[PDB]
Amino acid sequence: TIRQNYNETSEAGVNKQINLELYASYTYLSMAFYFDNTTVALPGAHKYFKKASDEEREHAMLLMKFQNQRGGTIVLQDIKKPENDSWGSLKDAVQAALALEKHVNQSLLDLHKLADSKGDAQMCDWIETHFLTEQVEAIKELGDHITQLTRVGPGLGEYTYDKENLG
Amino acid sequence: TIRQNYNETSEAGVNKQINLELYASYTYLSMAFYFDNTTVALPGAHKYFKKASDEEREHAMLLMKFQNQRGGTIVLQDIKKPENDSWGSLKDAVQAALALEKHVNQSLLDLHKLADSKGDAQMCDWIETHFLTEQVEAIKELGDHITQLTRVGPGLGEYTYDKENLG
Amino acid sequence: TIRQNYNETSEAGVNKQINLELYASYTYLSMAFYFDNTTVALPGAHKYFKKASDEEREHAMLLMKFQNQRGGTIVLQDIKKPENDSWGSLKDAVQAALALEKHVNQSLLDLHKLADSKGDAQMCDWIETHFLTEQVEAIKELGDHITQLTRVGPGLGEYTYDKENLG
Amino acid sequence: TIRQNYNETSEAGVNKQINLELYASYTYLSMAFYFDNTTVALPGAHKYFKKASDEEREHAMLLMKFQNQRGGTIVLQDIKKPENDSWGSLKDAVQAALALEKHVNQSLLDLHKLADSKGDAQMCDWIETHFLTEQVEAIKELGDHITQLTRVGPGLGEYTYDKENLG
Amino acid sequence: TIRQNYNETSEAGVNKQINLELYASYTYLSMAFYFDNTTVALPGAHKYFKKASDEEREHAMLLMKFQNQRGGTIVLQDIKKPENDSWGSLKDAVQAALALEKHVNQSLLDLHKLADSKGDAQMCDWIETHFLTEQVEAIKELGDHITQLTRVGPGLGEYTYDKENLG
Amino acid sequence: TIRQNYNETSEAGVNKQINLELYASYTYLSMAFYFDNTTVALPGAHKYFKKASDEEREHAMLLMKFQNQRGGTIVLQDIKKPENDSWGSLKDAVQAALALEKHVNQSLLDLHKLADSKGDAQMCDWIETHFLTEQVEAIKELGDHITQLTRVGPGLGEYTYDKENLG
Amino acid sequence: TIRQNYNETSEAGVNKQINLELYASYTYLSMAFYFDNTTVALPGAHKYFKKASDEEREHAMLLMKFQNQRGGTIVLQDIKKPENDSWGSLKDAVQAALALEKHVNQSLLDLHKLADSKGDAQMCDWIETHFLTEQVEAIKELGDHITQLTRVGPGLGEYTYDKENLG
Repeated sequence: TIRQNYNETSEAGVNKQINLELYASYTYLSMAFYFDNTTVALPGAHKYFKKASDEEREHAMLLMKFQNQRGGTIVLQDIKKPENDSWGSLKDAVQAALALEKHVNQSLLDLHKLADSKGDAQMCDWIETHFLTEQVEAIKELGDHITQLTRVGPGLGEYTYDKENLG
Repeated sequence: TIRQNYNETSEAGVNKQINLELYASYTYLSMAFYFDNTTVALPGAHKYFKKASDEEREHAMLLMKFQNQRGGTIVLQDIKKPENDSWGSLKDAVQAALALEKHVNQSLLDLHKLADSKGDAQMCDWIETHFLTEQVEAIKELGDHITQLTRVGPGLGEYTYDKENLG
Repeated sequence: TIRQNYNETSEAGVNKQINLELYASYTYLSMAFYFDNTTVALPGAHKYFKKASDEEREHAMLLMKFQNQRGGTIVLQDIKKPENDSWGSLKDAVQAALALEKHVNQSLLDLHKLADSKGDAQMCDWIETHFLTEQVEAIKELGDHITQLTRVGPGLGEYTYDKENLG
Repeated sequence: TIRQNYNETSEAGVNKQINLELYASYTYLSMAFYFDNTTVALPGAHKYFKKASDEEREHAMLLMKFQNQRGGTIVLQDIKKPENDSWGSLKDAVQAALALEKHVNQSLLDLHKLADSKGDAQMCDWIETHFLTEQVEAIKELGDHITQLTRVGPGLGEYTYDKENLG
Repeated sequence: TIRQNYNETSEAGVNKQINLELYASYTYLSMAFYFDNTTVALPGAHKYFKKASDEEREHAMLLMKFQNQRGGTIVLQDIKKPENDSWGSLKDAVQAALALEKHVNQSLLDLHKLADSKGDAQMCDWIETHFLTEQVEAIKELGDHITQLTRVGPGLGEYTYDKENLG
Repeated sequence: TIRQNYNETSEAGVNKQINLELYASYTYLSMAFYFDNTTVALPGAHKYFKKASDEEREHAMLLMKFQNQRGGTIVLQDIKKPENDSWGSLKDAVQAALALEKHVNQSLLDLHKLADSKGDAQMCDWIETHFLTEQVEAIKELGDHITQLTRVGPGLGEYTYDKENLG
Repeated sequence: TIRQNYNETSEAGVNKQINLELYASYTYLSMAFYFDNTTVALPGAHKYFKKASDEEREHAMLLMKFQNQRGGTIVLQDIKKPENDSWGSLKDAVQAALALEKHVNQSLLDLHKLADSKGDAQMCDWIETHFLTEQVEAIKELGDHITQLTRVGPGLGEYTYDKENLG
């Protein structure tokens, strides 16, 4: 028996977070191959969102590893398909990415609060170490991308930011 | 318009195969982190099924690429959770993997037969090139693993085959 | 006598394909040096279409090699001059290239169907191996170029895509 | 006067933890040389617990350094002899190691909770940075070893795990 | 049970092809050591047909591997001795080699047609990948050797071609 | 909008800490060039406090970065001149440095307590990660320097400690 | 307007020479793959005439470049198929090559005389620099090959000269 100071509600919250990271991974996968579609043809955004999809899947696997380390049980659920089939302009897709990452961030802060209320000091620091600052940096980066995509405008500007920044 | 000799039924079959490969990826992820649970503790199988998950996700992404190359439209669906939460012995899990890969193979052979019925010579060769022989080799490897896992037996044999072969 | 399972209609079709690959080579040669003309002055497109002309000539020579390998007789015909003397905007030229490659692709699929109907298993696989997937990738690339050339627009955008992508 | 925001109960708790880490070091030293005894003769376990003894002495020294950093005073007490003179089977010893590390983990969580109740933000973070996650990983590793030692069984299994994993 | 979409007539055909490849290996071994005989003394042909014998044994082993991969059973038969004890001139032996490889090519095309009639897409592709184009190239090479051996003529020509081309 | 879980009082406290770190930077610059004055002439202390000034300016810039990352607004104020024009003995200056760093530490602990009262888990961890332990180590080092400067005494000792330790 | 001292008759003569060089390229391609036919089987001549084809295509492209550099307009015409389908002996083919190169040389000398009659000093030097001496050296080499092919004779000599000189 390795389980120690690990509440069953914290365990359920970790299972929930696993599914949300997988959901995010699959949303970015959808975004990546939308930009690979020949009617869209933005190869930098294809690469950028494919990497984001890999990173979110890494996040899901960090949480599954944590679930095992603390002596919980991983319980998987369906991965819901992304909210959209097509994602509009490059700026639209980055705006939807920012919305998703803020939603993931709120869920991580709720998970942290839950852990804190059960006195789970190791879990709180683990979430801070691997997630909370990473999420703040990702949100800042996407916000910067949105301001730049606004500045450069549609057409030539979108092509340029795709190739010179996202690629 | 890049689409040429690409049937709408073939396109839908590719979208079905994308979902099936993702389901396989998620089943192997489940298996991998089952073997990371402290009550199972088989690190070779954890590494082996984690790589199998990565490979099936690559398979899904090859099909997404092909969908775009031929001028179809990727349509994603929910990724259903794996059939089990826990996977029993190492032999049980390899047996479950064999059954899944044979299911995926029958799906690929049906997709090949469909593409052939619509005269899609490039699609047929593409499935042969990337999938049909890879699948036969995967099934042969899994069957060999099952025979070796039967030979070495439970207990010390399972530990040994996990570490010396799968890891 | 090396000839075996090689139908005389398949042989005629290979001679036809040789001439069409040479025709394509000469159309891309025309395109390349149109963009070298001082009133056009797009050096990236000059390079890009000169390479395409070399590649189509390589294709013609692969087919002549195949004709000899199977024991047929190469019969050459006039290479018709390209359809146009000048090719308009960079987007116009890439659109004409896409139209030509789809026409070449349809001819390759007809050649494959002909071979299949005569039971020429080696010829079918040879066409799949060297041509059918290459043609799908070339058609996808040109379609992507057209979407990007539309996105970036005339003037500065055309200059930029010429230098940063086609060059 | 460097002392700042450092409670004297926190300071007394750090002194208690120093003694517990030294007690753990000395328990693992006992175990290590039990496995070096000719009637036991498990060289992998000897090396593994010798390293564990070194690491626990490092932990004690980290806490002594921290006591000095915060302007407290180190106060040493007798290091109690280990609970047993001989440690049974390899599995028996890893089970006693797991019990000990859970006791040390509970002590660390109590020390953290004490620091938190006195508003010692830096001491809380220091315990998280150096101990809490290290302790969770050590406990998971020991649990995994117990599961594998059960799987391989006595005799040849014990010999094999000792040589191939612990050593 | 790894067997899937593998017809027992296909399996019996693979066993037949194994024996034919072994028969070809043994014919080329005969030829190779005929040219090593002191009354013949053509060292280039000795090396060339020894290599051909090795390659045909490799072909047999590829087919045995395939039989196992698809879940069939290898069934071996006597390897018949070669049709002749001595092989005449160098040109004579290359002519007999050409006749043999055309017979093997017809066997491979029949095996492919059989697999195709049972819907064995993977077996058809496997034969194309490993045999059909290799066989066309081997036949072209042998035909070219016969033409050059005719051109150089008997005596000094035979000596020269043996040393400079076959060797 | 990137701002999430970032309280306006926390934001104002970060602007206060930016100014305080800049004040510390400027105090250390004053000290550094006091020790460069020909009537003082302690080159080790000049180098030591110049680096301390660089480090506190880096601290201010880390907080400016954090303000932007969380979606706050940097608001700068006057940097007040240091408390003294001349700093007495080397021991006097290290004593003045210790008092300043303890003041900065109390400011950081108050900022941490404020962020904690508003549930800002990421800010709390960020202050722990970048400041709280760095501050404890800085205070410990300064206290040690003061004890050594007392031990070595004025005159030759001050010269020696300046050159051999601070420089 | 870059055009200067470039006569319209000279421009038309350059367009005529572009077509003639392309006709030569295609004649050499025909010859090259005649020698690759299994009933001819001379690999040195295949390589030699394939390179000659590449070189004449380079010649055409040099003239296209020159047309653009001087501010003319490239106008392409049909490339007539070669005069023969089969080229007889190796000596016959080199003899046909010599006659073609002398025809091309007379065309170049006529183009030079025309440029000279219009006072086009740069064009005259350009034809001298790139063509007139290259042509004399090509004709000398072909004449030497014909004398050597006469010396070595049919049969073994033709094989030897093909391999040792042309290849």
